[PDB]
Amino acid sequence: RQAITRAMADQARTIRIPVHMVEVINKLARVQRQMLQDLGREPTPEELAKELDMTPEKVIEVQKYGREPISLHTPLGEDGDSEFGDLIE
DNA sequence: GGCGACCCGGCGCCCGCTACGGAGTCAACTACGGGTAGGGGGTATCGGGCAACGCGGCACTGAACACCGTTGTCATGTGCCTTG
Repeated sequence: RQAITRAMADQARTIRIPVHMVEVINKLARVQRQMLQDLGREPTPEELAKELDMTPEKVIEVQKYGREPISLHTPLGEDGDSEFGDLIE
């Protein structure tokens, strides 16, 4: 499990995330999932911040850092021929 | 045992442009240890603002000469009157 999780942290995401940011983001994600499961509603950012014990600015920071790129070579969907990489200047 | 079908894969394409919708995603943890990165603290080095001098144009110094220009000046020449 150690080797597998190290590999997932260090080689899964297109934009590399440090291992301890990786555990921070997965911790906040799983606990937020628990918040949704308990309260049955999207938790407010301040409540999440206190649950994580960090301040809201770190919450927003890791939330924004925990994304993944979208591929240009995808159909635009407006038309089959068109692709996303041919619409951004 | 090369022919033979047939079989199968395997591939290759599948009119033109504009113009025309949106979007966005399920499964660890903590301990250490370093190294860097930032913070303020303090310090040597470079840059911007004022006083003394030098010029430079012209300007005054007119003073001292020069340039016409003027009415000073005049010993010396025409015109009338008196006498040979």
